[PDB]
Order: sequence, then C-alpha cells, then structure tokens
Amino acid sequence: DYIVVKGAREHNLKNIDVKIPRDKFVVITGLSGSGKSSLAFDTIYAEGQRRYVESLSSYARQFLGQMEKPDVDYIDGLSPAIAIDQKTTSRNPRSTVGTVTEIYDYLRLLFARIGTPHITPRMFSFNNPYGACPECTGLGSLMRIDPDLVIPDKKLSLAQGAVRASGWNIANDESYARMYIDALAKHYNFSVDTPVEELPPHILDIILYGTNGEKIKIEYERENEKGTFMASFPGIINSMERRYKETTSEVMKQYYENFMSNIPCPVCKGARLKKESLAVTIGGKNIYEVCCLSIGEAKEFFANLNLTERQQLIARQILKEINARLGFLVDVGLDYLTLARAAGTLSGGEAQRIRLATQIGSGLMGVIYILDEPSIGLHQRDNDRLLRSLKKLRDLGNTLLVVEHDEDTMYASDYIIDLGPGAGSHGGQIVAEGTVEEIKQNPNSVTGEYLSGRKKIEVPKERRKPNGKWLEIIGARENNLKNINVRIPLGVFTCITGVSGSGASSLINEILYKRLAAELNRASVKPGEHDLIKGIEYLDKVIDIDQSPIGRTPRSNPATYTGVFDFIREIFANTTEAKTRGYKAGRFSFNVKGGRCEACAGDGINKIEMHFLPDIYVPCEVCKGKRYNRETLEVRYKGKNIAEVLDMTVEEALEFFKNIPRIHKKIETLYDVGLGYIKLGQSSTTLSGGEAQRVKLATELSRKSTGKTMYILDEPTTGLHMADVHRLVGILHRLVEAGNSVVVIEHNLDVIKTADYIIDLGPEGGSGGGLVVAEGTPEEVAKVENSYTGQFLKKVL
Amino acid sequence: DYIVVKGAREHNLKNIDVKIPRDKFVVITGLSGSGKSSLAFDTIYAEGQRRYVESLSSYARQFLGQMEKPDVDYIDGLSPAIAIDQKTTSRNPRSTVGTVTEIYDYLRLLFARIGTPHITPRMFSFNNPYGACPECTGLGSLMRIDPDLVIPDKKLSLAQGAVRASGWNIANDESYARMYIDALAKHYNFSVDTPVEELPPHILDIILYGTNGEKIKIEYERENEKGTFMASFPGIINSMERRYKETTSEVMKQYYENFMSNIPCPVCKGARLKKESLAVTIGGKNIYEVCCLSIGEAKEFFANLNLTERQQLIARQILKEINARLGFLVDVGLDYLTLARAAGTLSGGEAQRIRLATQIGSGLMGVIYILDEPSIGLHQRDNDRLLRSLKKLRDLGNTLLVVEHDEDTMYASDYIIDLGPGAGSHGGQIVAEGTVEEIKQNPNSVTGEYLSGRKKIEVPKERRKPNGKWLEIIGARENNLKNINVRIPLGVFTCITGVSGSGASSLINEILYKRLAAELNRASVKPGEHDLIKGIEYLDKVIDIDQSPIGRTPRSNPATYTGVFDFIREIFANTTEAKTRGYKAGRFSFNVKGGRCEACAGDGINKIEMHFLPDIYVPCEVCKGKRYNRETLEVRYKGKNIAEVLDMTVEEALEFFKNIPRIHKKIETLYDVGLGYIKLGQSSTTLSGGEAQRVKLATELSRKSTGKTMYILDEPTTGLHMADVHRLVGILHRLVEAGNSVVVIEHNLDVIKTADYIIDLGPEGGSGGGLVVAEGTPEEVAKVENSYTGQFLKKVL
DNA sequence: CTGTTACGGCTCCATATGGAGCCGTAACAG
DNA sequence: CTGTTACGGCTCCATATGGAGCCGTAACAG
Ligand SMILES: [Zn+2]
Ligand SMILES: [Zn+2]
Ligand SMILES: [Zn+2]
Ligand SMILES: [Zn+2]
Repeated sequence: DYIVVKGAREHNLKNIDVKIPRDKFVVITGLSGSGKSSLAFDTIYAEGQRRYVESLSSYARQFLGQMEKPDVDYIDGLSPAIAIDQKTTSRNPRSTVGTVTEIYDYLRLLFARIGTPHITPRMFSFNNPYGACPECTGLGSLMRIDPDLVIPDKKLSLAQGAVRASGWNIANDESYARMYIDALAKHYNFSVDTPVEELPPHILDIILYGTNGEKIKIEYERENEKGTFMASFPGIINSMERRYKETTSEVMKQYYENFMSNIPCPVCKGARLKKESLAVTIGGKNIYEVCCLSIGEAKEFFANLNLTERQQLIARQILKEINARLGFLVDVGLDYLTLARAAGTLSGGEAQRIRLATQIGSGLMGVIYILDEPSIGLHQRDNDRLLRSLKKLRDLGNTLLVVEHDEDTMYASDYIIDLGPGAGSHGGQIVAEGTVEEIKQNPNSVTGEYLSGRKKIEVPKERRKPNGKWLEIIGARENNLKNINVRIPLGVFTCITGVSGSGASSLINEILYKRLAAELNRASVKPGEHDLIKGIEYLDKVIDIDQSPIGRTPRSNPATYTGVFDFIREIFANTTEAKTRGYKAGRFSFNVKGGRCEACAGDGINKIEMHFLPDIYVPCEVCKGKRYNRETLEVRYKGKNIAEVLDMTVEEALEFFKNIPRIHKKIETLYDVGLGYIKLGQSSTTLSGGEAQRVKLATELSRKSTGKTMYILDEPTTGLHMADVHRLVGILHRLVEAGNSVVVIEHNLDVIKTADYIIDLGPEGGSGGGLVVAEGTPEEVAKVENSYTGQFLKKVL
Repeated sequence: DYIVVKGAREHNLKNIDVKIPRDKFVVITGLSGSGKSSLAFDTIYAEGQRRYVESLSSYARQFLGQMEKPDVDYIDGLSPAIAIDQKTTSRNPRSTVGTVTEIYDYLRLLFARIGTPHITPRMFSFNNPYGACPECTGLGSLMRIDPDLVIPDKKLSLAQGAVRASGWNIANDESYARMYIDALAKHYNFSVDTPVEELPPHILDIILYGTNGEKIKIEYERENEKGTFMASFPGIINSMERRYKETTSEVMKQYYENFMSNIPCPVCKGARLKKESLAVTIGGKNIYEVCCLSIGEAKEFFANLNLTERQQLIARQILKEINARLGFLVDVGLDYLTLARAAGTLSGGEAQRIRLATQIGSGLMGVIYILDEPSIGLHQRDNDRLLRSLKKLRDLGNTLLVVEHDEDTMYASDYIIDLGPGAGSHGGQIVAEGTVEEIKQNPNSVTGEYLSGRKKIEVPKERRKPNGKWLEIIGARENNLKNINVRIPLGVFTCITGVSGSGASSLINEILYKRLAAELNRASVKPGEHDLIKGIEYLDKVIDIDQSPIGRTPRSNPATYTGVFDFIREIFANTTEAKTRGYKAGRFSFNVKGGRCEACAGDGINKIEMHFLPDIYVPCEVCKGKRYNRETLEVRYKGKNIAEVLDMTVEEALEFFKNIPRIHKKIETLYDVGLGYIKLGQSSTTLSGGEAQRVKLATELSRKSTGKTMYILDEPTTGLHMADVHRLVGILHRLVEAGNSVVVIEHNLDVIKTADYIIDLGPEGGSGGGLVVAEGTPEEVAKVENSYTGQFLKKVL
C-alpha cells in the first residue's frame, strides 16, 4: 500500500529514499531543475514502464521499444502508470478533436439510433470507406503543391534551375535529376535555355505531371559506368507527392507542406462523408453542425433535447454518457474549442487538458498518474477548476503525483515532498516531508520559506512611463480577433494577459513577431491578418526567447555558446610556456583537428556493434574523455589546464578568474543568470529547457547596449520556483533598465504584479473575444469591474 | 469494484452481460470453442489494451500497433491487464533463461558485492561491451554456414548449379546470380563446366568468401537495357551472412539456420565474458558454474552460504530477493531447468510457467491476469503447486481470470462462469453463475452435469493385448535420456506418460517420429540419438496430429479439405438442368475461373486504400459475397443452389443428403467428429486449434482401412471439455478398432484410465530421469509403489 | 467406384547523396 | 578592444523476383 524506493542513484540522486502513500494527492516541488523533477519523471515511471512493457507481448515489446533500466537499487509497491507530458505530436489529418475526445463515436451512435433520414451506425463514421467522400478520400481538404511556390522564377531558364526543390536541380550534372532532365529534353527536342514562362504548355505539363508513364530511354554516363535503361518520368508534382506519401518525419513533413496548401474539398466541405449521410437530421441539425458548435453551446443544445418515449428510454445510457463527457470537457475549461476543430491546431497546455479530460472520461482507476505543469496555460478560475477535477480523479481511486508551483495546489495537497536545498551538488537531498502545516513549521525548506512569507515579491513603489514611442497595430482580424486595434508602447516592461484561450498570445506570436522579423531580420514567412503597423522606425532589431534547445550536436558547449572559451583560449595563448612551445591559439580548442584526440575525433565516445544488440556508446580509452592530446594537455597555466577548465565548475570559475576582467564580465553575467550550479562544459543535449532559457537570457544580457531592441518571452514562469520567478523578474527589470524593450505574455500573479503596463484582451476566449478588454496602469486596471484579470490584480494588490 | 460489461456482440455474443467481482479467483469454462473462451480473450483484454495503449505516448502507440475496437457497447470498471498466452517467440540468442527470469542481474550484483578476484558490477554482465568475449561477441557460439550443406554436390559442375541456396542459381540466365557468375568467370578465366571438386582452392575461396571487395566489372545485357558497372562480389558465404543479419522473419531464420550450425565458441565456451571475469570466485564457484546448476541444487547451494559479517549484513536484501526468486521458481515446478540453459529450447507450458514465476517475482499487484490452460503440461502434484501459486498471487491483491478444465481448479475457485449450452448457434448464452455448490445444484449446466457424476467415464471392462508385433528402440541417449531401452508394442491404444519435464515426450517427438518419417515418408531431417530400431516392416505409413492450422490461405474451405465439395459438384453435374445447360463439373467450384466472380476473383472482399489509413477490406458488391456468377448461381437442385450448399450448416446438411451415400459417409464422419456446429464453408483462417484438430481426425477416420498405420497425438486433451474428452476417447477407441495404431503422450486422468498399456519414464525430470520407470497393464502398473503416475492411476481406479 | 501419383496452376511471404544549423577564422569598421 | 559580416568546414538527419503449400485435373491400378 506504499510506493517504496531505495538506493536510487539517478543523476543527482544521493541514494535518497522515501515512502509514498498510495491513493492520495501528493505534490513534489523544488528548485528549477533541482533533480526532484527528473527523479519523479525517470525513476518511478521508468520502473513501471519496464515492468509493464516487458511482461507484455514480446513482439509488441520490441515494437514499442525496450526501455532502458534505471540505476535504482529496487522499487517496491509499484503499479502501471501513464504519463501526460508536454511534447505534443503532429499526428495525421485523419485524427480529429472528437476522435481523441472519445465523443465522435458516441455522437455517431446517437445519431444512428435517434436521427431520421430526410441507417447503419458505420455510415455515420468518416474513418471507414463504407461511408466516405471520394473527392478528398475522407481528408476534408486536398494537399496539393503550389505551382507558384515550386518554380516561381518564370524568367529563369530550365537549365538555370528555377525549381528549388531538393532532388530536382537542373544546373548540376552530378544531380540525380540531371539524367531525367536529359531524357525529357531528348523526348521533347527542346532547348534547356528556354525560359520557364516561354515553355510550351504541353512541355510544362509533361515536366510537372509526367509523360503518362510511357516508355522512355534515359542515358547514363558515369565516371566508370555507362549504359541506358527504359523507364518513365512521373514528373515533379508526382515525385513530390510520392515523397510526401513516403515521408515519416515531422521536419520533412513541415518542409514539404511549406511548398503545398490543402485546399478545402469543395464537394463535401467539412463533411468527408457521403451526401446521404448529411440527410440524417437530429434535432434539426447535422453531424457537422453538432461538431462545429462550441462546447458550451453544444451542452446547451443537448440539454434541450426532446424526442419520442422510445428515444428517451434508449438514451438512458448513450445520452447519459454524452452528458458526462460534456461535463468533463467543461470541467477541463477548454470551452473555446470545437468538436470539428483540427486536432493539430492546439496548444500544449490545451492538449494536456484534453488528454486529462479523456482520461477522466475513460474511468480507468487504480493507476498512477504523473502530470506536468497543470497551472501553465490557465487562469485563476481555471486553476480552481483544475484542482476540482484533480480532486475528483483522486476520488475515482487512483494515486496522483503532480509537479507544479501553484500555491493553491500545495494548499489542497495532502503530502508535499521537497528536495533541495540547492541544485546539482548543492541539492539532491530530501529537505523534509509531511503536510503543509509542518512544512511551514520546517525552517530548512526553501518552499516553506516562501510559503511563510519571509521572502516576498514586493510591489514596485514606482512605475515607469512611456516616452512617446509607440507601435500601432489596428484592424488585425487573425484567428478569432474581431478587427482589434491595440496601442502597444515600447520602452517599458509592459505585458499582455487575459483568460485562457483568448487568442491574444496567438495574435502576438502570429502577426506582430512575423511582421517585425520580416521587416528587420528579413524572415520570409507569411504572417496572418495585418492591416498596418506603425512605429517601425523606433526599433532596429528584434529577438525571440523560446524553450528550444541551444544545440542538437555534441560539438557545442555552453562555454562556447557564451564565448568564454575564446577568452580562455586567448589567455592560454598569452602564456609564456605556450609561446615557447609555439602552440597556436586555435590548438586550445576541441572543435578542430590539431590538438584533438584522433581516436574519437574529440567526441569522447566509441561505437561498438553487436550482432543481436543495438549500437553501444562507451568512453574513449585513448583520451579517457579528456578530449585533448597528451602533449597539448601537458601545458599548465596558473595551476590549471585547458581540460581542467573545461571540466571546471562555474561557481569555482567565478572565484578562479579574479584577474581577468574580459572573461569576468561574462562570468558574472552567467552567475547572475542564476545557473552557477551548471557545469561549464556540460553536453548541449543534456541541457534542460530551464537551462537553455537561462543560457539565452545570459547571452542577451551580455550583449552590448543598443537601446533599440525588443524581447519576447513565451511563458517564462514555466518550470520555475518562487525564488526563480523573483530572479527572472529582477533580470527582466535590469534588462528594461538597460534600454531595451520587454514584451511578456504569461499568467503568473507575481509577474503581473511586477508589470508596469497591463494589456487586457477579452472578454471571453475563442469566439467570445476579439476586442481589447481594457488598458492602462495596473492600479487603474484594477479599478475596472468587468475584467477577471483586473479583479485578480486587485485581490493581489 | 466490479467488471461490468453490457451489449457485447463479439462473434456469438448474443448481447450477453455479467458482473465480475473484483479481487477474487473466478474461472470460466465451457464447451470446446463454445465462444466463452473467445469472449474472455477478446472483449476485456481488448478493451483494456485499447484504453491503455492509446492513453500512452502516441508514437509508441503506433509503434506497438493500434488495437482494433471491439463490438461491445460499453465496458465499465476495467483495469490494465496482461496476457500470458501460449504462442512463444523464437527471440534472439542474446536472450537468456536468467535474463527473462529476472535473476541474472541479481546474481551479477551479488557476485560483484561479495565475490573476490582470484570489480564493477557492469563487468559481471554479458550484455554490455564493457565485459565481453570478442571471439563470439557475447553470443557464446558461432553461427557459420556449413560448406557440406550449401553445395555438397562436388561432382556437379559450376554451371549445373551445385549451390541450391535461393538467389545463387548458376544454371538460370535470368537469375540475379548469373551476372555475378559471369563477372567471376571473366575475372578468373575458368570454364563453368569444371566440377566443384576439381575447382582450384583459390577459385573456391574467391567464390565463397569473395574477392576481397576489389574492383570488378559486371556486364549486364537485358532485353531492353545494356551496360556495365564497377562493383565487388562479397561471395556466397558473405552474402548469406548479410542476408541472415538483415533477416527479420522466423521462417526465414529457420530456413537459413537449416544450412548453418552454431559451433560453440572455443575461447570462452559458455562464458561470453572476458577471462578476468571468471577469476571472481564466490563460494568456490564461477558465475557460469552457478548458472549451469539445477534450480533445486542452486537453492541448496545458496542455502549453505557462509561469508563475513559485512557480507551477511549487505545480503539482507540481495540474498533475500535471491531466495524469494528461487522459492518462486520452485513453486513454478520447473526444477528441471538451468539458469544458463538456452531460452528458446523450452516448451510452451514451460514458457507460460516461467512467465508466471517472473510476474510473481515482480510483485506488480492491482491488475487483471488472464492465463490459458495452466493444467496443460503438468502432473497432479504440479497442479497442486500451480493452484497454491495462483492462490498466493490472488492474495497479492489482483483479480485473476483463468480458463481451464481441471476439476481441482474449479473446486478451489470462488465464482464459476459457464456459457453454453452448445456451441455456435446452439450456445453463446450464460447458463448459470455462482459458486460450485449451486452450480452443481443447477440442472442446466453441462459442467455441473459432469461435476455431479451423472455422466462419467466408465473404465473399460476388457483391455486389448499385443499381437506379437513390437517396435524396439534400445540405447537412445538423446537429450536427458541415459541410454534407455523401450519396448513399444503396436496394435493397441498404448500411451506414454510421466512427470512434467521428464523428456519422454521430447524423445518421442525427436527420435521415433523422425526415424519413422525418414524410413517411410522420406523426410530428410536429421534425428537425435538412435542406436537401432526394430519392427520396421510391421508398419507401412505414419502420420502426425498437431495443432497447426489446416490452411493459411482463404482459397481453402473445410468442405474442400474433407472432399465433400467434389461429391457435391459431381451431384450438381449429374442434374438434368446442368446437362441441358452444358455446364462442366468444374464450373461448380470457386477455386478456378469459369464461374467465379471476376470482380473479386472469388475472394469476396475488396481492398480500399486511403492516404492516412491502412488497407481496408469490404465485401464485394458485384457478387455480394456469394462468390459465384449469376448465370452459374441460377441453377437449382432439390430446392438448393451451390452457393446455398456452401453457406449451409453441417447439422442441416446431414439431414439434407439422406439419399447420397457417397457424400453421406463423409457427412456422418464429420458429424461423429463432434463439430457439426461448424459452418460447412467457414474461412480456413477463422478455424481454431480445436476445429483444426477435429478436421484432421475426421479426415483420418474417413481414410480407407489399411491396418498398417500409426497416429501420434500431441496433448489432445488441451482445449476440451469433459464431454469433449469423452468424445475424443471414443474416437480413439474406434480408430484403434479400425486396425491402426495409436500413440498418445498426454497427462489427462481420463485418458490414462482409458488406456490399455501405460509406459512410464522417470523417476525425475531433467537429469533425474533417462531410465524407464516401469511398464505393463494399468492394473499391474498401479501395483508399483515407486511411481507417481502409478499412484495417481491407483487413486483414480 | 476408389485409392494413389504426377503435373499444372494459383496465392502469400520473404529479402547512397543532398540539405540545415553551428563553430571557428579572417576581414572591416567604430 | 569590440562588434558585425562573410566564408569555409564540419556534423546529423532525411528519402522487384524467387520459393513453399494447397487445389484442381488427368492418368493408372485394384
Ligand atoms: Zn470530399
Ligand atoms: Zn579519444
Ligand atoms: Zn567467445
Ligand atoms: Zn465479386
């Protein structure tokens, strides 16, 4: 009846152990990336997944992949578990919101049972060929490439290579497309220098859609081989379509869709079903009409249902389940959604909420549920609704482990596990355990210290004012915006906030950023609706802050990203011993040959292949992971070597380089970034989202002052303790005082309190918004009665 | 707290419903393939697997495969479940008995912690390259092809095609190997007519192992293409090795291993580890020495452990877990096994028992466990041990659903679910529910009828005697046989039985059957140890009875298998209307063109492809599944058509053809096969193991009398009710009275009682046997005190 | 009339080159 | 000394033909 773990040594697990009670509401929190989150993510979940997947069918076990065994000694009292992560999937257009909502099939069954034609339940579905629209083969649209995007260079000759698609080059002899181009030219007797615009329509059709698969001879003359073969040219369009059909990568899919556009099927149009299916009328509405309705209006519509007595009797189960699913969806809070809406077009938090609602509807109790950041992407009322839903799910009879930072969740929690006190070598130990009251009584918990109010976010005594430099965006009607006009000043720590799903963040991410990037940084991406933008001359450069990893290659290090490695190499080159040895400054760098270990090429790992086992990585024995030649490593400066510096700690580095101001300024920048515990040479892939964000903000701070720069941060409060939030707020204020501009779209109460100009967009999400709710100083905004954000700010202040 | 299902319509589920209590021991039983087993296998398990796999990671969901949705209305109160099926997997040689037993890692950790060199725990393992034997790369053997099996025809010329391996033909110009042969001949200037024996050693080495990958020109002259290319010939051996490495099919793997043999690595030899690893001595033994020990002797060895006080203190967990695992393995009853034994070399029942033991050791409680036929492959004492283990696992806190026929399991069960009364259209309804007592009180349950003793297997009043015709096998020492001599008479319903894992069944399946097949049916398979076989002239033909499907293609039907379709076609051809129409007798057959529907080619299904969906099968609209042309189907004989006859029922067919003795004799043979409920034209793939066995026995019965035939049945009692066992026994007696011979190796008490001559091999499984325990009439055998089977027979009698 | 063998026909299963992002280096301007 | 731009180099990710078993048909013997 307990989750007992002993001898855990994952990452920074200092052989910690704890007894987790079953069938309760326990929350684990700590410092940003302190290791408690990693432990909870990768010890219990990994043990359960291994103990389950293995015991399953062997073939399915290798199909789903063999999970790596953990370093924990033994785990007792475990159970099968599910993970509601934050990394969404592109999925396929065949997937639908109703399909993943576990409501489309129920709606189809209800329509088949109760609805009348103007009758098999299979015909109501749109995934089986027994009832499909042939025009779009059930897809709803028509993914066709754009002839104006593949080879728009009409004036360019055929030999010039107007078509820029990969594998279709015509100016390269070594290209695989050169043989096909030569065969087509032989079959057409047309000069390759003819312009694309001047090409005959028949020749253009043959090039695009192929030569109807007729027999044709293609000549091949390689360096050491020659001959000819009979084949057919499908054409550029057909080749691209086949490649897209055979594609299985999200990046390749996005690249291919960049040159294509799915034209909504005109025959069916949001139906993807046979005409006669729409004839089934239930309550004077169609299945598509029901699906396109909003969740709240759908609940209202199904509440006013009225039919025959037999229909009511048969509805004692189907309609009851439909009502329960609608109520669960309402409790999720994502009312600004449609059953017919595209599954892919959704936020990560929205996807997590939808998955939670589907799990609640399923009712599979007696399991372990591990969620991540439920508070992210929700308003205060949404937080209350999520807490109620979590309490209900716990009442269903399962033990839940959540990781978050919302104070209300901790108050509603039963047992709290805190790991600290610091991060890395400064933490990794269980500070305390028990309920909230004794956690507050505990004087060794940083979370308890923040709860007790000893350290609190003091509201600023003074607020900055605009300097007359404003950016004007008026008439934008992208997504759900109803031609809204917003006056956004620049030069202060202003922010935009509102209820969940209002779309203001979508507007900022899809219109303003795209326009600014196209204007300044020359980014060729089509933006959304945009009438006019003013104040363009005020700013010069714009940058973005996201959660993307700094680098996907192991050839990069955070020291390289910050550039301190260059100063270190220069200092090493300035050494008298280095000058005597004649070593170049470039030799003190692992990225290039000259000093790197030739055995592993500086990678530090070796690949070993087995007949019945996958690739195995082991440390390189020649250089023992030092990634430096012995002769190069023989140099010593101030009692330290280049390898030692690369393996050194930032906390030690700050005290080490007390006489190197050039390096020191970046050192103290990194220290003020609040990431001194991070290794100076940690692997780039090993970095977490918080670490990457800290690195990016440190790099931004180290940048020279310009006074005409703007920054956009997407939910910086995600994955951060209250002290981390305070540090981030201080960094934001110092960046604003530097002379740049800050744009923030978040929902943290402390961040809103620290703001100087609040922008409100509402008054409801989805179709219920599109108008600027209010604007002004936070004190003036709190005076507005018709604003949830204003009421929350007034309560906070 | 209940498993509630309503509106289930899977196969023959007549909208049945039932409430299954949770956390109990409930057993479901019924007629052979009555549908209750299929329901329990494919309703609850399918619902749980879907509700789990889906909610998991999406990418893993498509990796493991999307389970099809069931036809049930809704399932309430479900839980994640695991399935211990009977279909084993070939797996890989890297897999080990200790690995799947979850004991190899524990043993390695114990050896690392306690053992002393003559020290990292990773070096003890044999799956990581950090400690491996390079000779065999951890495999233990060396899978090399046999030069005496690839092209043994030394006298055959190179052009003749001595190498019979697929893709290496030399006598076929169109073969892909012809170009390589021509290139090799050009590079060697050797005549293709030279004998393989007369080929120079250098030429043979070049052919086998390749030409060291050197540059070579291969000429190609196709019908419409020509040219040449520079490439290298890896050789026959290298090509076969690469194909085996790239192989991913069990059938292809078996075909390739038919020409290969894994020679035990001589460097390591049952070690696959680095020399220094064997230096670690624990209790005066090696890790391999511990693994090769029997389970019981290993438990005894670890019981006498004695080390330092620190070792004992550290062993409070590791040694306790090892002892618990050993005790669980002992409770499994598979004492005749070794930790170092090959994982693949095991029986299906042994694999199921091992999986059950591993699951018990895991301790993941609060789940649903569905096993199949625990009694199969076990002795009476093993049945008691399995019942105790199941009771323990239920005490661990999980709800178990077992399907079996052992009376002891029903007695130990709490709730029993019986579905009947018949099969197919004659059953599919819940007969009764409750405990065993009220089940016996219920007069409508066939299981209760058998339990009450109203219908019982009467012991035969007289037993047949040998007619002096005997088969003598003496000195066979295959597997664990210790040069045993057995006198097996022929001409009576004799049988061989013993304790589980004795190996006598393995001896019969690996020596006697192989020798008989090679002698009579000309089967070229190498048998095991065999000194001499006598009485060969007594028998003429030998046949085998297994659980393999009758046919993997949908072009075959049970009517075609039994041959009644030929008589039906002849009768239809004899019709006056058919003679007037001039239709040939072959037209009344769907297998060939002439009368079949050209739209579906007689398949009856159509394939529809979608861009984002897999292949979909739908009934063919042109012929509506009748699989006959309209003009051909227009004929009517005795008020019925050929399509109607093909779709008719056997129970109706027996009354239909009362004036057709030629067909009637096979009709009543099929009826006596006890499978009248089966459709006369059911799909071959749709047939179950019991149905296939019934079909095979019916075909054997319909065979003309010869008096010199023998039959071998492998566990016919599997998947059969007590009445089904009675019917099978009666069929066996009638087959024996026909004039043939019957050899049975099973463990059913009723089958043993019905036997006339019992062969006993023991006295213990594995290394504890190899000697004939006893022999004689069942009454005389019961008088033997030193025989578990004899004691069981005496108790039964 | 029945069993066996041989042959033909059918079906299902099996087996290397181009592009984007990042790091290091050189050059130019303030 | 510092910031910016341009170029070169490096790495990781991406995109049809032969064989075994079965059914139907013809021929031959009892
Ligand atoms: Zn359409
Ligand atoms: Zn190295
Ligand atoms: Zn070896
Ligand atoms: Zn058809």
